[PDB]
Amino acid sequence: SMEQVAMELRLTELTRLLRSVLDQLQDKDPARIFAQPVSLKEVPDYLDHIKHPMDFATMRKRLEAQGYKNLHEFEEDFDLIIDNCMKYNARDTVFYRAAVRLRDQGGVVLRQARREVDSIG
Ligand SMILES: CC(=O)N1CCN(S(C)(=O)=O)CC1
Repeated sequence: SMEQVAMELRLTELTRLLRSVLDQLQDKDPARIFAQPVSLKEVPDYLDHIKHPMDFATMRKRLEAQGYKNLHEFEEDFDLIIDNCMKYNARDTVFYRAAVRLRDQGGVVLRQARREVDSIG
């Protein structure tokens, strides 16, 4: 049907926008602290702490799977990366401080991105 393809063309180019956003979010993580899931081999008790782990690699797989149906779902995943980190790691750790910076520096990018989405519908 002509309805699903035009729709697809939106879901597909929502995807296109969010990939752009994601690459900008990740550049705010130069040390690549959030690039990959926390190693369960290196932190075996991790899941006893964090019930919904998240990282940039995992977001990217969902992104390419066209798994984000809107910007809200995407931001939820971004938030998980930051909030997990600020619970698991103490305040005076390179980890915690890295999540604070990412959250602060990320906010303007998400600010823009929210304005583009409602714009192009
Ligand atoms: C995301 C997070 O909280 N990290 C702290 C633990 N480190 S680790 C296993 O020591 O390299 C990975 C990043």
